[PDB]
Amino acid sequence: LDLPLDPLWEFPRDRLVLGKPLGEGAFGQVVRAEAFGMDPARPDQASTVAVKMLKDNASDKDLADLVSEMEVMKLIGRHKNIINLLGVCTQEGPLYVIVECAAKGNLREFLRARRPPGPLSFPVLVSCAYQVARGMQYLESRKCIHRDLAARNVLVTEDNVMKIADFGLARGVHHIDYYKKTSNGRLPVKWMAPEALFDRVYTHQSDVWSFGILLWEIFTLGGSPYPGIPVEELFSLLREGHRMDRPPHCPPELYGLMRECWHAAPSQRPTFKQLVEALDKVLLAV
Ligand SMILES: Cc1ccc(C(=O)Nc2ccc(CN3CCN(C)CC3)c(C(F)(F)F)c2)cc1C#Cc1cnc2cccnn12
Repeated sequence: LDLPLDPLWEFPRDRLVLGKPLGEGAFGQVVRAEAFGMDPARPDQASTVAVKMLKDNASDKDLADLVSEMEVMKLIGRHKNIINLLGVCTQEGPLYVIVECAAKGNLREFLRARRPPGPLSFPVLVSCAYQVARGMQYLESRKCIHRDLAARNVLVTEDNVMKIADFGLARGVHHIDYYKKTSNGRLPVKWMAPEALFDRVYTHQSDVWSFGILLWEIFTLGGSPYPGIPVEELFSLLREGHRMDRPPHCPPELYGLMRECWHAAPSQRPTFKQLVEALDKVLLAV
């Protein structure tokens, strides 16, 4: 190891107390940790953080993936609705990528655990939707494309604030593998815009399509999209302009939003800037 030292981002690893694993990724692993003095004004002050390090039985490509990921994260910048990079540990030990801890975990499982027999009110549901749209609007302003916007990649803090993250996906040979079923049985192709799935074209508008799927997940309280459609059957359905039906207890105002995001033509889909405005109008009204 001979990784460069960026004092701006560098944090002493001895100021980290590692704890509870939060999840195994495809090249890294996220663990919960206590950090001391993340704020140099309060150097003995504890704070809860999440640390990404290399997975067990890791190769040289995995290290390059975690390094490239670290380099991208340094440029993302700070915004209330995107995961915030706090520091890194690159010197005299294993490579650590530190971000803020979102105490309530990923949005999919946050929603799934809070299904009524209720903890989730409709205006809190709109807020989750609005917050994710706000984060995405920031990403697009920084010319950043997500490629895999889903509820499972959005995190929930103790205060129910949404933070866009990116944990997946497995690599194929030369490109990302969207077809591989995740550990949690998720099929990533179900969030893919037609131009991303059929033409390998990724824009902010393809992320808009993905947002429409994420919206469906919020308003089904963590439902899996196209509830019983194998991925082979899904392709014809999409080509032929068929879209998911309005869910059991989803207001038309929000289902209409999903439909705008799923317009076959990327140019006829709204922008994240227009989605923030329409979700703010719904949130204010409710
Ligand atoms: C430790 C850690 C490290 C990294 C990341 C991470 O998400 N990195 C990230 C990488 C890239 C991108 C953007 N790209 C997308 C692809 N794209 C093609 C290029 C740009 C983004 C994004 F947020 F901007 F989207 C984030 C999250 C965590 C976490 C955590 C955490 C906190 N609480 C909990 C609780 C349970 C589980 N985890 N956890």
